[PDB]
Amino acid sequence: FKLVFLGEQSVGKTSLITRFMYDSFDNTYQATIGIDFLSKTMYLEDRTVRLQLWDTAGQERFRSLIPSYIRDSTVAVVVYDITNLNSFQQTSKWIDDVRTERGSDVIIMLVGNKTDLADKRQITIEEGEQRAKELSVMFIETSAKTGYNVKQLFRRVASALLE
Ligand SMILES: Nc1nc2c(ncn2[C@@H]2O[C@H](COP(=O)(O)OP(=O)(O)O)[C@@H](O)[C@H]2O)c(=O)[nH]1
Ligand SMILES: [Mg+2]
Repeated sequence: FKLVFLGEQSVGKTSLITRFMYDSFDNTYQATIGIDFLSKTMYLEDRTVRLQLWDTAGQERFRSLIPSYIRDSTVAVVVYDITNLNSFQQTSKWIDDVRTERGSDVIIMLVGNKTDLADKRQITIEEGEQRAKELSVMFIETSAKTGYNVKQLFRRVASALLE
């Protein structure tokens, strides 16, 4: 169970990890490409599974190494920001990367984060669901700030691993 978070800078990759792990949320920045992995044991389907969470850098000068991390990861979490059109379009790039340096022997979860910022939404939930189905990957919308669906994200991907 190795989960790698991918997506453009500031979609909220770290916040989602931080939310799931310590159930907290900080609104300041963390330019991330440092101190690289977190672990946690979680309950599900009558058992326990320990997950390994990998946090990566979406902003450029640091995508030269990411490939390896993707290659030996069992789950790729591709995140975008529902209020940022560019972050959504770029998910094709990240998804392309995963399959290219990993085959089809992988589980991919597309995540539309920051649902709390409704008055700034640029991508509807239907458009996200439709894109996930067209590319044959999983989909879920979240909010690291409110905690919305954060646990459902991990339970679902974890469930996908056991199945
Ligand atoms: N409103 C809102 N802000 C968020 C959410 N998740 C992250 N952020 C904010 O977006 C900025 C970037 O988040 P960060 O986790 O560093 O993004 P990363 O670069 O993808 O890891 C920070 O200022 C966060 O506080 C969310 O669900 N809702
Ligand atoms: Mg980060």
